[PDB]
Amino acid sequence: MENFQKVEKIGEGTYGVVYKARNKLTGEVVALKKIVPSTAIREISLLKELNHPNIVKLLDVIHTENKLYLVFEFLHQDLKKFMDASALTGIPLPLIKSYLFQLLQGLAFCHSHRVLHRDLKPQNLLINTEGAIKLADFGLEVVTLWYRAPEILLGCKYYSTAVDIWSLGCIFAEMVTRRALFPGDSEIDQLFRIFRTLGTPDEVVWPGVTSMPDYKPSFPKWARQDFSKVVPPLDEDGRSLLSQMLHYDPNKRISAKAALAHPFFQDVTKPVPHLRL
Repeated sequence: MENFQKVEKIGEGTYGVVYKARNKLTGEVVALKKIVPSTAIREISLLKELNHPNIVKLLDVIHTENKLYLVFEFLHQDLKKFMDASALTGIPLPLIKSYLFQLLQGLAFCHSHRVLHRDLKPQNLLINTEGAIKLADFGLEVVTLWYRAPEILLGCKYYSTAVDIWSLGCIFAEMVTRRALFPGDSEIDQLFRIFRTLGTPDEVVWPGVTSMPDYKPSFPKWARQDFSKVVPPLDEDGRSLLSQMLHYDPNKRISAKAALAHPFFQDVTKPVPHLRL
């Protein structure tokens, strides 16, 4: 830890502050996070071997003086900043497509190893100047509920990889319309916003939903709206994809691997974002 020189505070993560720093003898510029239970140590160690092009590289894990420091590769900025900056004209379609595709690649990889992200949002996606987008802050201030899957909000304790597909579909809709899809400010507000758009789920569309821990028979009964009203001007291929990523039943929700083969990605390319620097 006397090996690193803190250059600047670049963010406040879910677990600790994150700084841009320079490795004092070797010269690399890195992102340093300062977060210890043995379980945590073993879990984090297991994250060091989960390497993929669309997963922020965890370089080193320093367990010094009974505290934990994570050394990551350094990127350009988060997706939230980019979405905010592009808000007046919107992100070009080919770039939205590129980012979605790479995110499904990273999730297909995690999910094949039985690892879920669990908290996907624009705030933990990092981009670089070359057109890459990577998953960050996974496997470890009021936190956003906007991207949370319905089974989590209904009290399901053993949720699956499908919750990451839900969250990504929420991000996808927001990139296209330039507005949060379901901006709840409480768990019941989040649920009801989902219900008003997708219709109150019942035993027809989601077998077993009414048995879920926090499900209430008294929940208002809203009807489903069309996707043509939900994500205009998205084309039919994109809408067919998004609708499958937003199925209520987790066992019906498209998988990351199936998503990669959807026709929407037939003309996928890799454009360069219009960034800073």
